[PDB]
Amino acid sequence: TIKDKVRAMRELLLSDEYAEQKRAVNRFMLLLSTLYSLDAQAFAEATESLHGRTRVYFAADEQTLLKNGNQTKPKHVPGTPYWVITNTNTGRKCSMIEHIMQSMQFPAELIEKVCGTI
DNA sequence: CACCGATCGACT
DNA sequence: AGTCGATCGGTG
Repeated sequence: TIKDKVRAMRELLLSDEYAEQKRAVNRFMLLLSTLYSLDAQAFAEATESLHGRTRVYFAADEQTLLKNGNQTKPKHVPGTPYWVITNTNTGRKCSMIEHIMQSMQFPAELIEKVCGTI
């Protein structure tokens, strides 16, 4: 099932829906949603350790996010009990995906390929 | 210094 | 109007 999680992400990068995403934030959201469905638990853990200095990065409610940082442009993550801040440059959306994908035990080359498409 | 925040400009 | 997200000022 790690071989399967890898296959899935690889398929996603090839999928039409992924291609359909117009901007980085759009790909970012679809990356998160896909990651979850693969392993809700691991995504839960990987997420606890993911936060900023003064901003929470992930929470189960728009409220918590809007409450710790100034403007974070929170956005619910489709098919998920989570919310994530969106007011971040591309390099930081990559850091986030990297953190999460390392925690979920994905190979490095895949992570590198994923981030390169954000 | 390397990392983070969030303003405010670019593009629609 | 609204969204995105690079740039640059903060900070530890």
